[PDB]
Amino acid sequence: VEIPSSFDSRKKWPRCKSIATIRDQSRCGSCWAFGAVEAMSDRSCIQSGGKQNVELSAVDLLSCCESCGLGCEGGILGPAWDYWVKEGIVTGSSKENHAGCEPYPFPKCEHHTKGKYPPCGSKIYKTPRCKQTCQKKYKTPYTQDKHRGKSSYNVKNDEKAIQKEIMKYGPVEAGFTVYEDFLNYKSGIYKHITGETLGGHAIRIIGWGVENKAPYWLIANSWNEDWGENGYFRIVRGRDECSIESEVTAGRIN
Ligand SMILES: *[C@H](CS(=O)(=O)c1ccccc1)[C@H](CCc1ccccc1)NC(=O)[C@H](CC(C)C)NC(=O)N1CCOCC1
Repeated sequence: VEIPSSFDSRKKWPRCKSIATIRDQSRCGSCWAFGAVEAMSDRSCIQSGGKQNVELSAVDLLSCCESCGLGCEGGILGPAWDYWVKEGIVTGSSKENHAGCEPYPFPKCEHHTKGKYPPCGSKIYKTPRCKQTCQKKYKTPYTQDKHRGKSSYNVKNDEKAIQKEIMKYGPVEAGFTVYEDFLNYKSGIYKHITGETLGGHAIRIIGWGVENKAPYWLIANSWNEDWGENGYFRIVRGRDECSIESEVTAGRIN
C-alpha cells in the first residue's frame, strides 16, 4: 500500500468518537494504561465498523491487571494488551463525565503547564483497588460489560510498517523516553535537546504529517486538552527519536 504524506485517524474514522478524545491520567503514572485503553477504544470501533462505540475504562485496566506493573507507579505495554485479549476491559469515562461501568476516580489537573485546572503537583495517588463493580446507575453487571481483543502484538520498528498498521487497523500505543525538556513542550515538532531522563511515557500515535519538509508523528498525550497542542504533540518521525518507533504495541478484535 502507498503511504500518504499525511494521515489522521480522526479524519479517517470520524464516527468513532473515542479517536478525537483527549484523556487525563491525573496525579498517577497511568500513561501505560491510558495509551492502551484509548487505542483499544479506537480500534474496537474501527475494526467493528462502528458497532462498538465505547470509551474503555482506564481504571479497570490500571487497577485489575496484576501482570501490568506497578499501577500508578508505572506499567508495561505487552501485558496491558494481553489483559485486554484475555480478561477484557469494561467501559468507563473520565471522572467528570461519570459515564460507563467504571469511570476514572481522579480529577483533571495541569501537568507542568498553565491552565484552568488545578496543578497536578509532584505527589502520586495510590493505585486504585480493583472493584469489579459498575457504578449504580449503570445497569450492566461488571463481567458482562467486558470488551475483549482477539490478538495483540508488537509492531515492527520500521517507519513504513508502523504507518501501514495505523492506516489499516487504527491508532497504536507507543512507549518512548521522556526527557526533562518534554515537560516544557507547548507546541511544534518535538525532539530531545536538553534535560536528563525522566524514564518512559506511553502514548497513542494517531497519524503523521510533514511541515516545512519536517516529518512527524501526530500523537494524543493523556494530560488533558490544555497541555501541548490542545492535548496533542508532534515528534520527529523516521529517526527513532526517543525510541518512538521501537516500542509500538497494538492488537485486534478480530
Ligand atoms: C507514565 C508517564 S507520565 O507520568 O505520564 C510522564 C512522566 C514524566 C514525564 C512525561 C510523562 C508512567 C509514569 C510512571 C511513574 C514513573 C516514576 C514515578 C511515578 C510514576 N510511565 C510508565 O508507566 C512507563 C510505561 C513504559 C511503556 C514506558 N513504565 C514505567 O514507568 N515503569 C514500568 C514498571 O515499573 C515502574 C516504571
